[PDB]
Amino acid sequence: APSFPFSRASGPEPPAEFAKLRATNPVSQVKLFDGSLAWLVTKHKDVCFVATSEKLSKVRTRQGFPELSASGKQAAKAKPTFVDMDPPEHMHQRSMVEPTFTPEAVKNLQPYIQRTVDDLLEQMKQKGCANGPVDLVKEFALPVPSYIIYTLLGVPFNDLEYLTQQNAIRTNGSSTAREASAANQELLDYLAILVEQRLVEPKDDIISKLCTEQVKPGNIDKSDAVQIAFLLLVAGNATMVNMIALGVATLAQHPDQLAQLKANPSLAPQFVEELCRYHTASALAIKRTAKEDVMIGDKLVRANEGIIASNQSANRDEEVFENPDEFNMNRKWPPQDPLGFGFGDHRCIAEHLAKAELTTVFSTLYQKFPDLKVAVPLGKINYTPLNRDVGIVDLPVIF
Ligand code: HEM
Repeated sequence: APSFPFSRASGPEPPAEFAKLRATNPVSQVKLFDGSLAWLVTKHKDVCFVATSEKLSKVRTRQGFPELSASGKQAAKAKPTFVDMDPPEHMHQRSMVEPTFTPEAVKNLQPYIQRTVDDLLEQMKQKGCANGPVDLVKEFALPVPSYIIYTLLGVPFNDLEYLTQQNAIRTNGSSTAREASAANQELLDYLAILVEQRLVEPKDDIISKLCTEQVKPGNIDKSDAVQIAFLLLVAGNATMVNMIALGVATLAQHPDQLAQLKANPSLAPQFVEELCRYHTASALAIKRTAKEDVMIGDKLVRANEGIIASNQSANRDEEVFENPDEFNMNRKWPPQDPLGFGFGDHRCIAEHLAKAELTTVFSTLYQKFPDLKVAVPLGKINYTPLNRDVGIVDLPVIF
């Protein structure tokens, strides 16, 4: 049994193991950091099965749950939020914050998403690059998702810049464990104050909705509200930042497609669809433990055994996506859903918001800066460590 997680084949590539497994051993056992074994599912059909099977559980207190790191095992001891719940607890809590994320709500949020992106681009423009390249991540990829989620949660405008930086410290590879935890606790402390404030004078934000609709009636307590808000903040922010950076690098990598997008920003939606399939920046989030024996392919997964379903591998499944390793914004899509945002009841609560943010970014970025260029050889791009989810740490650009 090979050690898992696997390392990316290269900066922008998925682990080399997946293609081989899909072809010769689609359901196999891997060895986790603690020596425990877990089942790795690599084919699209099987990943979808794992994502929806009622015989599987997301509860982390079940022995056999596939924790991939030492820190992961420790976090599993805290009270859980809906991300780690099974029905009926799952939807009971998730439905408390879903309203803001519905397709309809996101459609109505479009003008706000657009102005947020416009303002950040204008700021990046006036900041210019006369004295050299600027870091697209720091100046744009990071603040876009950050300002939007913080604003939705209820953070006032003047606190956005500082809070965006602190949340980034949580996941920056450079941060020491102390700095990372300090930033973590600080954000939690801050949200605690927001909850107290909104309980007294509710405003138009997620935190206020939680306070008025759930805390006051006694459905959840103040700390629960803080944790739910915290989950919404940290769940996908870093992923969003990476997706934006990865999108820019990919366009640089394939000049012809950037030409097409520039000539027709209306292609943004399809470019984003291909991007979320090709670059599956969240690939270790579909995990379960079998509540009872379950057969998957030619294997029997016994009760209490763990399962990791790779949506990254599923997104490269040649049986579903023709020429899977080819990035093609004009790809002819099959009826099967690409899995960048997961599948089933737990499917990313912010999928529509995330896609709206990316679509807005890629339908505007090159309109603002038609000559935007990565200021370093693409082969020199600073990607996230190979033993982590795909992403980009910094991206120098000129325009
Ligand atoms: C492009 C960026 C994003 C990607 C690629 C992404 C991907 C995912 C994936 C793979 C999952 C697992 C779904 C499953 O269990 O099947 C997920 C869950 C989740 N995501 Fe995202 N996400 C993104 C952005 C966001 C944002 C912006 C937020 C917060 C506003 C967010 C909040 C969540 C939450 C709370 C969950 C847990 C949902 C549940 O278990 O019910 N995501 N996301």
